[PDB]
Amino acid sequence: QTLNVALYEYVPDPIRFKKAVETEWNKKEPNIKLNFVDWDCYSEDPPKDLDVFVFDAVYLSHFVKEGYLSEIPEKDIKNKEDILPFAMEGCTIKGSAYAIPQIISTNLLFSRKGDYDIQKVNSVYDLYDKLGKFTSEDIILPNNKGLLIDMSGGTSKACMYLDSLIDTTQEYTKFCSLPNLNELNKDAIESLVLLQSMAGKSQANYWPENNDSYIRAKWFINGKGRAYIGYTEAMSQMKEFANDIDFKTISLSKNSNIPIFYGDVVGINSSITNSYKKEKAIELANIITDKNTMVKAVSPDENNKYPQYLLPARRSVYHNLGNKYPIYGKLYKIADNSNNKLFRTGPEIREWLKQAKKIITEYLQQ
Ligand SMILES: Cc1ncc(C[n+]2csc(CCO)c2C)c(N)n1
Ligand SMILES: [Mg+2]
Ligand SMILES: [Mg+2]
Repeated sequence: QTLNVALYEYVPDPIRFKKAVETEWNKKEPNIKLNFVDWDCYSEDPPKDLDVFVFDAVYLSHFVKEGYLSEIPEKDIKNKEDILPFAMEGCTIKGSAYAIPQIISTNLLFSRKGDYDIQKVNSVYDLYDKLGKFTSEDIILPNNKGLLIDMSGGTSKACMYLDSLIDTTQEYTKFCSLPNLNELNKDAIESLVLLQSMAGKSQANYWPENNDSYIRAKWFINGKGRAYIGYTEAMSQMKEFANDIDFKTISLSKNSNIPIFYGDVVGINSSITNSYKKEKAIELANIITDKNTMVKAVSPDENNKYPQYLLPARRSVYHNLGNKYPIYGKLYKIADNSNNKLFRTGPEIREWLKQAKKIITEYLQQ
């Protein structure tokens, strides 16, 4: 007896997640084996035999439209009120939940403690007035000069453009219809141009030969650059120096930030029609998203002395972690603001991204 399950693997330590899930699942279903698949939502739709899987909510509309996801009755969501509303709502279409949020994520502006100028920035335009252009092609920035930021990914940049549109238009949208790439919003794309100019084009588009996803976080701690924009989980590689840094969200426009968060959310395959198996999958989905699993997945363990610093979607996890790791107290203040929105895109995202990768990149190459 078996379930095929994919966890979200773009995290500092997916092994800690696997062990946490295995441990909590085994306590409840000692006679059902978990088959852990490496499945990549960014590359392809879920196979019919993938029973339970964690995916980026940008694909939610697509997955629901194609009918890949079973509805999850609200009574089948354990401790539902402990979940951050914007995240649960982001998983809810026309009154029905189609996923349970597990992780949320957003880019932060990181600055060094004592750098009051940077910490008072509200937007990338404020940041630019402070940093100016980095006009070198050096991948390695000078000490305390320039912006560290990873703009190497095609998909990431397209997503940044969407985020930029929302801050520029000052309207949150789920992009049921995705933007026209023949007529780019000049202001919104200007924000990406500015970011790249503060970083230098070479450093902005750099991917390291050793595939270290957090290399810029280490450079930053070592004194390279004036400021660093990256995800909260970058602090997982900052060691004790995480305590010597400040962080905040900033707007991609000259207007007030609409704080957009990626959601990594757990769905259950609609191909499951056997009600017993269906019950087991709903149980697994809750275990993947419950408090104890998240605490174990995120905290240090025998092989890892620092937290992952991923943002949970449950209040209770922050409370538990915040006693032991005070940075989580600060992260909670960012995570719990009622004006937070989950990053959603329409059903046709895959084709749009294909075209957008090329269009946004070539624009930024000028
Ligand atoms: C914890 C976490 N961090 C970042 C993202 C967003 N994200 C990660 S990889 C990628 C593009 C393809 O690699 C995007 C958009 C997320 N969903 N979850
Ligand atoms: Mg691929
Ligand atoms: Mg924003």
